[PDB]
Amino acid sequence: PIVQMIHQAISPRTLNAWVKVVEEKAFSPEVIPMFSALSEGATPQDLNTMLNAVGGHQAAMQMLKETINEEAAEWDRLHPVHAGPIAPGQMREPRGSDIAGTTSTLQEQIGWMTHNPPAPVGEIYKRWIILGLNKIVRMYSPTSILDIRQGPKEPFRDYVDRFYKTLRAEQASQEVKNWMTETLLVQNANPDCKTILKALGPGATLEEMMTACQGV
Amino acid sequence: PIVQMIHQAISPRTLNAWVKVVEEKAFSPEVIPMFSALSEGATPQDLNTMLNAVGGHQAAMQMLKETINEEAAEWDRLHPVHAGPIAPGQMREPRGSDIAGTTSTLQEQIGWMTHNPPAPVGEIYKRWIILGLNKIVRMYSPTSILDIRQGPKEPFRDYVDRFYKTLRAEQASQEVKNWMTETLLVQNANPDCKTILKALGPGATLEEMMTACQGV
Amino acid sequence: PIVQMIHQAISPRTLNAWVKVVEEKAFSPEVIPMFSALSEGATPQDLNTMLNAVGGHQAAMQMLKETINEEAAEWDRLHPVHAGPIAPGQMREPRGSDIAGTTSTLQEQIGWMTHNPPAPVGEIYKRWIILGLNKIVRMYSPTSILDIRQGPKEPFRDYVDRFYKTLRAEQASQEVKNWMTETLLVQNANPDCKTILKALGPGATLEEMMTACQGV
Amino acid sequence: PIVQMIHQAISPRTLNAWVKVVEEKAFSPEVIPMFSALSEGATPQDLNTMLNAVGGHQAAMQMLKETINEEAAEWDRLHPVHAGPIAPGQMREPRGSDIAGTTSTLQEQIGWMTHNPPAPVGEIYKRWIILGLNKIVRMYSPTSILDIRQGPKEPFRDYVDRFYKTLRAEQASQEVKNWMTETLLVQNANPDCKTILKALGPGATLEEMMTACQGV
Amino acid sequence: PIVQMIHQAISPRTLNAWVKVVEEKAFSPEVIPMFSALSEGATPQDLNTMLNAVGGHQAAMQMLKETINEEAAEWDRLHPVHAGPIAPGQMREPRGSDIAGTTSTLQEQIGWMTHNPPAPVGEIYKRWIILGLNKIVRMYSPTSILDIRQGPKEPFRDYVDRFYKTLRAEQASQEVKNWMTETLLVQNANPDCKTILKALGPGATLEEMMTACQGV
Amino acid sequence: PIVQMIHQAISPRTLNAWVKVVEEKAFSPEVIPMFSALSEGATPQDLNTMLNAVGGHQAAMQMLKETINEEAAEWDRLHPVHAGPIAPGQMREPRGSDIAGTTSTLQEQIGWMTHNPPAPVGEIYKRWIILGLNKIVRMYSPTSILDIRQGPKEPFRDYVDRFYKTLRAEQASQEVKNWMTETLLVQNANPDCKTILKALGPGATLEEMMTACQGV
Ligand SMILES: [Cl-]
Ligand SMILES: [Cl-]
Ligand SMILES: [Cl-]
Ligand SMILES: [Cl-]
Ligand SMILES: [Cl-]
Ligand SMILES: [Cl-]
Ligand SMILES: [Cl-]
Ligand SMILES: [Cl-]
Ligand SMILES: [Cl-]
Ligand SMILES: [Cl-]
Ligand SMILES: [Cl-]
Ligand SMILES: [Cl-]
Ligand SMILES: [Cl-]
Ligand SMILES: [Cl-]
Ligand SMILES: [Cl-]
Ligand SMILES: [Cl-]
Ligand SMILES: [Cl-]
Ligand SMILES: [Cl-]
Ligand SMILES: [Cl-]
Ligand SMILES: [Cl-]
Ligand SMILES: [Cl-]
Ligand SMILES: [Cl-]
Ligand SMILES: [Cl-]
Ligand SMILES: [Cl-]
Ligand SMILES: [Cl-]
Ligand SMILES: [Cl-]
Ligand SMILES: [Cl-]
Ligand SMILES: [Cl-]
Ligand SMILES: [Cl-]
Ligand SMILES: [Cl-]
Ligand SMILES: [Cl-]
Ligand SMILES: [Cl-]
Ligand SMILES: [Cl-]
Ligand SMILES: [Cl-]
Ligand SMILES: [Cl-]
Ligand SMILES: [Cl-]
Ligand SMILES: [Cl-]
Ligand SMILES: [Cl-]
Ligand SMILES: [Cl-]
Ligand SMILES: [Cl-]
Ligand SMILES: [Cl-]
Ligand SMILES: [Cl-]
Ligand SMILES: [Cl-]
Ligand SMILES: [Cl-]
Ligand SMILES: [Cl-]
Ligand SMILES: [Cl-]
Ligand SMILES: [Cl-]
Ligand SMILES: [Cl-]
Ligand SMILES: [Cl-]
Ligand SMILES: [Cl-]
Ligand SMILES: [Cl-]
Ligand SMILES: [Cl-]
Ligand SMILES: [Cl-]
Ligand SMILES: [Cl-]
Repeated sequence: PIVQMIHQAISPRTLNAWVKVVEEKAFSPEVIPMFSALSEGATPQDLNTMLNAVGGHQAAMQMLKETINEEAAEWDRLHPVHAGPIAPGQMREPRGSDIAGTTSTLQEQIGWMTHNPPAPVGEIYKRWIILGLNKIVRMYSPTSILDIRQGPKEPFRDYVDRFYKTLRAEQASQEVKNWMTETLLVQNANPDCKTILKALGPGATLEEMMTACQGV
Repeated sequence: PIVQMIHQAISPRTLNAWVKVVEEKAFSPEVIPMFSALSEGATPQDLNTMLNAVGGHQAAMQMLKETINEEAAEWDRLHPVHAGPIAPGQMREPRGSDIAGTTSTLQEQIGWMTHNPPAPVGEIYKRWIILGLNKIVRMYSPTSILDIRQGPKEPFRDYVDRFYKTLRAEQASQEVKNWMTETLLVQNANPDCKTILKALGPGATLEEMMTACQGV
Repeated sequence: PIVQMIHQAISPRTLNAWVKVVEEKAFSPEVIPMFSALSEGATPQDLNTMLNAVGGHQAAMQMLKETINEEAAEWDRLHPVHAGPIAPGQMREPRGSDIAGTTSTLQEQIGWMTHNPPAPVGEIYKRWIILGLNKIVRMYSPTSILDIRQGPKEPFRDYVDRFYKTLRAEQASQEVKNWMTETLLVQNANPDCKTILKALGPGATLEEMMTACQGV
Repeated sequence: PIVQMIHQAISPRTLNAWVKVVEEKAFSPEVIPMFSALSEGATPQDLNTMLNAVGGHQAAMQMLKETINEEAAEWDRLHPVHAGPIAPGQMREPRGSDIAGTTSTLQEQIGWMTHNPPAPVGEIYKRWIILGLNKIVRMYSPTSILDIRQGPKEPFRDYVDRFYKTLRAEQASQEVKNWMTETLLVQNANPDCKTILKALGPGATLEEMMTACQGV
Repeated sequence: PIVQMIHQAISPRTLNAWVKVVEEKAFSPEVIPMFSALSEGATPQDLNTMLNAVGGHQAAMQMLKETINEEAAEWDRLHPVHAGPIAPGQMREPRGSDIAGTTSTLQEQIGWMTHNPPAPVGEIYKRWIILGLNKIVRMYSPTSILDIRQGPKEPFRDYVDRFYKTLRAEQASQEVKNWMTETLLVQNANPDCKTILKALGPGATLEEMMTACQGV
Repeated sequence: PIVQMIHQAISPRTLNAWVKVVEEKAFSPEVIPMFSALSEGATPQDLNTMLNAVGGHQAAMQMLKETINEEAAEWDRLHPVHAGPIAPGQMREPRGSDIAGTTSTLQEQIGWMTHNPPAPVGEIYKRWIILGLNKIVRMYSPTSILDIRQGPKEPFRDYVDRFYKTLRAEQASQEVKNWMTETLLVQNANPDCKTILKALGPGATLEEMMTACQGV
């Protein structure tokens, strides 16, 4: 990575940690925060190191390439390159492939990120990676939010854990997710809790809802 | 985090430690000191990293969002924003959402925390998180302090461990907790210890109480 | 902690280490050196972090509060506060509760410890903690030094291990402990070793005593 | 290694990590990113340390020597040495064997890498190592890309994992690999998925292909 | 410890390492190098931390106190204290108990060790500890060097391992140990190897001796 | 060690790593690179720490002393000491025993290694250690290179692993090892592979040889 702003290599355990996360948790939503955490201040080189260190899941890793390539092609389109000699003390304008690390050196990656003002190719690439990871998570989710329904003997707290887990891996803006909580959570609770929660009122908190069906 | 005052990312093992605590201990009271310890000097980014790294317990994690959102809305209310261009060498006035990390950059978070005088959004956000964690702990507590009663064969020391554990997860100011120790501890001890402890006197220490029922 | 003299947070593994010690070894005497080691240069915040990180043993942890509170009340008594505005470049006079961390900030704790001359609230609080830990160790000791007696087939070396372990958790000044070694160790050895050791002389070393009953 | 640019030895755990990778994963493709990661900024000494630390697999490790020796001989050919005394504040022109570490000191390796402009023998040697590792990976691959065929009951996602894993260890330029995905992936899917995917169109994404055979 | 020369506390893992060594290996000779390694640059405080962290083996740990106390009393005898006020920028003359850490502060320990010229109380105390550890090792050794005799079917290499292990824990100057190797090693080898080794000559190396009885 | 050039003690885990290598791998050839890696920049003190930390294998460790002593005696012979007072800002001429650490201080070891120009006693001692380790490895090797012969059903790749492992622990200059590969490898392959490899030609690569007997 680069940290306050001097360069270092990705640490054995930063890397090892990332691999064990992909081994154990596969593509659960918490993989992405974990990724962003382990990749804080990372160069494209460091970012590629993390992705390529994953053996197995090559279907998903290949989808991640396709996504990265789309974002790179879009970048090139939005940022058309200008020809000419690059002056002294200046950098070339980074292409999509320079950002993804495939056609830039570590030195150029350091040159862009440390520049005044910075050309933050680490953060621009990390965006595209996470963008593509969100697709993989959403795709590899087993369940649909419509099918989470409280069982007759199920403690309310467990149903809420199922619901909000399944909700975490859905393709929905916050407004669409707001509506699912607004509509489905109370609707698809079992007849006992369902009637209890309907009596609380339309603007009731989760804490209030969850404590309402505590003895239930 | 930020430490004496230069910025660094959350360490693999700081993060890993937090996750294992939420895995193993779920929401036992000692989770919160552990949290404050692992989050010493953390930015909102770092704070969000810790919370989002938790997969599972999404009922609780969702309650934590609701709490955070209430505190943010309250902040906005108490701190109404003033319009205008922000001058050179100055920051914008942070909103509730900038503090919670959702609408501020890492750079702005560093800008506020390092400023002269500082705008300590890390500590302001960490307050709200812990505030909301205390609710979760209190809610997820299995037992009520009224139901801790010494068994006829139970060594006094074990009863005190049950009592003060259950007391740790109660919604009570220190004065209310003072009263529970004052009243219930000796009251709900078994007839043998109960009479022993009544003979010691109303201002007797725990050490004195516990040693009084040692051979008992 | 603070170390040569700049501030840092308690490390994940410093903390984790402390917890595992309280998990595994409970309140064996070596807990206190371990504590002092893990708390070298700690602020009251750091000290509280360590104590509150312990879940379980709340009987003991509550005794530790009572002790801390007595020492704090005594401090307040010995150091009565003087009213007035605190001048520029100066600190307020720390109370008992500021030392214990409950009514002081991390900044004020750093302000006192780094001052010229220093107001070492970390070391003053660490004293009270260890003071109270010694009570817990002495209390939770299973055996009394009077009851350690060498068995007829017991190798002398094992009896000495029992003796000096039990001696380690006794409430005795060095002079009282000197006397126990002087009197009891040789007295309560078995008839064979007992007569052997009596023949060595009153000023004989442990090495000499232990090697005297080696073939015995 | 050398890092921003001062020298350090390879860390116990950097090394240990490399060994465990060669123990566990043998010569799976992800060994090479892992290698490049663990060898970021490494001197030839550090590079040799990593290779020689491997016991077992001496067939492969011997192939790696042969490859290294070919690249070194080629270097010598392309860079013929010029005789004369080396002036003050100057280095000798590195041979193939100086780059591979066998006939250069650690000091000379530091002298070349830190020079203005640098003579990056670490990166030149790391190239040859990876070059030779790619041969070993390609050689030790069990399966050929032509033989990956979806089974009648096989979920499409698993077939894609087999395909792109086997593709990762093939001797093929990106254009040749492009063609295999273009041709074989859809061709060698089972009759159900095969007809589904043919109906999508020739320019369909993996995501689209994989979701097309999700219920299939 | 103190390291190039600024003070730090003993690390969690430095300490943990020491404890695990005393747990696993008890008092095997390699404990002392391990000790010296883990105590490089340690203050008396740090040294005491290591010794007191050991629970169990209190017979041995008590012998270590007696030894330390003898060395301290001897120091006081050789270095009689001179009365008077200590001048500005000067230290008091350290007593035996100041060196052992019992009557000196951490600050005074830092004051002596960093002084110009230094008063190396860490190294003076570490001497006495190791002095006393050597007694414990020698005492707790199960076997005597006279009783190591090669068995009729025993490979020579195993007998040499027994011999030189037992030799490592003997009270003997290098000259006395030289003589044991000179005399006993070849004498107490079995009749086959014994006659072989006698034929080699009186000045034969271990390598020569060990390879002489390789097929034997 | 000493690193860019300031002194530090050997780390707990550097040491622990070395011990575990000698525990697990005994004296396999990869022990020596591992050693050189773990001893990069080590003082004689640090070097002795590593060797003495090994309990068990005292036959081998004693051979290592004999070797070290021969190299030290040779050094003394080649470097005869010159009498006189050592001037200000100058060091004494190091003897064999000063290099091996037995008659020099840590300070003098730092004085020699940091001097202008340096007297690299760490590297001079590390040479002798490795010199002696190579003898131990060669001695403790179970098999002779003449006895590695491919079995009738043995995959060629496994035979090459046996061959080049056994070759790694032989006393042979590169020219002698070149000849063994030149002669024995193809000679002692089984009749099928033997005839295949003879048809390839005298200058055929290992890769070519190994792929030639892949289907075989
Ligand atoms: Cl690391
Ligand atoms: Cl790894
Ligand atoms: Cl994986
Ligand atoms: Cl998944
Ligand atoms: Cl790759
Ligand atoms: Cl795969
Ligand atoms: Cl450029
Ligand atoms: Cl941008
Ligand atoms: Cl579900
Ligand atoms: Cl870390
Ligand atoms: Cl983690
Ligand atoms: Cl969890
Ligand atoms: Cl819980
Ligand atoms: Cl998230
Ligand atoms: Cl959940
Ligand atoms: Cl701003
Ligand atoms: Cl505030
Ligand atoms: Cl209970
Ligand atoms: Cl840590
Ligand atoms: Cl922890
Ligand atoms: Cl506990
Ligand atoms: Cl206990
Ligand atoms: Cl707390
Ligand atoms: Cl408890
Ligand atoms: Cl103040
Ligand atoms: Cl005081
Ligand atoms: Cl006992
Ligand atoms: Cl390390
Ligand atoms: Cl290792
Ligand atoms: Cl291996
Ligand atoms: Cl393989
Ligand atoms: Cl090697
Ligand atoms: Cl092998
Ligand atoms: Cl040169
Ligand atoms: Cl080049
Ligand atoms: Cl396959
Ligand atoms: Cl540590
Ligand atoms: Cl520990
Ligand atoms: Cl122990
Ligand atoms: Cl022992
Ligand atoms: Cl102690
Ligand atoms: Cl004991
Ligand atoms: Cl003084
Ligand atoms: Cl001295
Ligand atoms: Cl034996
Ligand atoms: Cl370490
Ligand atoms: Cl160790
Ligand atoms: Cl061993
Ligand atoms: Cl071996
Ligand atoms: Cl030793
Ligand atoms: Cl041995
Ligand atoms: Cl000198
Ligand atoms: Cl030399
Ligand atoms: Cl073999």
